[PDB]
Amino acid sequence: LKDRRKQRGIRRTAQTKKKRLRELKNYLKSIGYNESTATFETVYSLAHKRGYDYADMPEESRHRKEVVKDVHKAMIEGRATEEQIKRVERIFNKQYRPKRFNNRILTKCKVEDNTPLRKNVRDLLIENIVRFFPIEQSEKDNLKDAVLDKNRREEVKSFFRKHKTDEHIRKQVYDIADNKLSGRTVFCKEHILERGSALHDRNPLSYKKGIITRRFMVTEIECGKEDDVISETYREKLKEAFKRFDTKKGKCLTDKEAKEAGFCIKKNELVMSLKCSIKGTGPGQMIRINNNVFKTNVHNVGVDVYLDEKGKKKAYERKNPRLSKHFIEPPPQPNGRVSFTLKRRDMVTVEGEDAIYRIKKLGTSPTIEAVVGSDGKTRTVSATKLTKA
RNA sequence: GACGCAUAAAGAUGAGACGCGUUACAGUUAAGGCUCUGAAAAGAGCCUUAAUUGUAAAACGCCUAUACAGUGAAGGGAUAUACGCUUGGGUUUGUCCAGCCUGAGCCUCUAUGCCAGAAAUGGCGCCUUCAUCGUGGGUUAGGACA
DNA sequence: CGTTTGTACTCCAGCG
DNA sequence: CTGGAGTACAAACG
DNA sequence: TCTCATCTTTATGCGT
Repeated sequence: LKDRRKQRGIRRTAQTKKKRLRELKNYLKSIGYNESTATFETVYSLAHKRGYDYADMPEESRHRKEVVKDVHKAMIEGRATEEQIKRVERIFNKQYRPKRFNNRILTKCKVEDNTPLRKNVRDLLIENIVRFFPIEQSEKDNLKDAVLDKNRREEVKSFFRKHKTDEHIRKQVYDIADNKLSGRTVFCKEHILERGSALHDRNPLSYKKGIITRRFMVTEIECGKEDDVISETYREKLKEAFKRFDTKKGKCLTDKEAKEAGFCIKKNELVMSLKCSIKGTGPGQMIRINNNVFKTNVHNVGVDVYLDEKGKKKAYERKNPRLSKHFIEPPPQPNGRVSFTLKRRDMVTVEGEDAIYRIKKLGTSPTIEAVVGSDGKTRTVSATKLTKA
């Protein structure tokens, strides 16, 4: 669930960024900085990289103080007033989704009929310790009051030197009194002492004039796969770079090897990225959502076998209903009427054979395994010759 | 031994951000190629590759306008609010979940931030209503039986 | 003899 | 890892 | 990468 959490975080971060840009745009247009002005362009471009602020910046990505200093420069040269600068800076520092962590995960008492955080019941946790000391109850209460009061620590040290308590007990007392007690207690206050689901791939591909391609950095192009590089000059340069540093097969050059091979360096000090042809894909796996073209591995949901007016079987792949509007290529246009439908992992048999197979990968001629007696080998049979068991 | 407490390490789950990468469109720069013009140097157009700048997209969908957000005013602010309790709802489907979001009523449990102040306290964040201005918001890349 | 299914083989997938 | 993709060669239906 | 919160398991003590 870690990767789904990361995708969810990327999605929500982008949504928050759309929220921040809209509010800034509305406010700047409300002042008089319409989108043609230089102040709108500068302040709006700075909002795409508003910086971090989780750590403090020393005295006089980027930190948010650097970004806000640039925003201050942009608005002062744009003749803005201090209230408008303050409101724009308020938009830069605004929190759009509420960060809620104080009371989220709750623990229930183990007794047969919510438990507090440990940091809120330090008195009870100290009372759990000092209740077993041999001294009287008035001294127990005085010790409990002295431990929790941060000024009376010397009295506690005097008590422990007097009564010769164990070092681990003194340790426990000071960690209950002082430390940041993360978590909740086992008991309440009355009882302390008593495969996959992704429709498409994450990186969009470029699909122009029938050619599927994408950009990869020079340090991401494996040695045996150099021929996918579209640029002739950089393909031969990368071939000579692989020949120079004795990369046999598999993984690529490192950062230092790529820089020493003479490749250009980008402004963020990464290596240049090359346009490469994408293998292992086809035009039938291409979907377009907004501007982006993606590969989908869930493009087929089943196989439909049709009987025409001549009584002859023909197989057509049933495409995914969730993606049918987004396929670039036209859908199947079957003649006649449907006879039967073959889903993935259905058990089938082959015309003229007695063995029982099951569909591993599907299509017009789906790929079938033997259920019993398969050595891991498979074979493809036309779906017109199959029938469901 | 069991249980509780404290410490430490590792892992998991949820939340919120900062960046890199990818893609689409537009601009700029460099290198190369093709074509036209010219007495020639070279001028111009198109294409490719790389770098660079800006803007936009990153589930499909479903639900929500009886919603969501901004601004201003007024009132409340521990005798309070909700991340809590009780009971519903959206995602949600063929059925059931998780996770997240959320309505109404409520304060038994749980939680309650930032700043100035030794402190009482105050001011913001927060809650409600009204006015005004807009069109926005939640959840979806995870499971189980079908 | 000319299409048309059918093996053999190789390649594909976001991350600090 | 699944659930495909393309390509080369080939053996089989019409 | 960073921040915030909780949970589980494994030790090592202490207490009943």
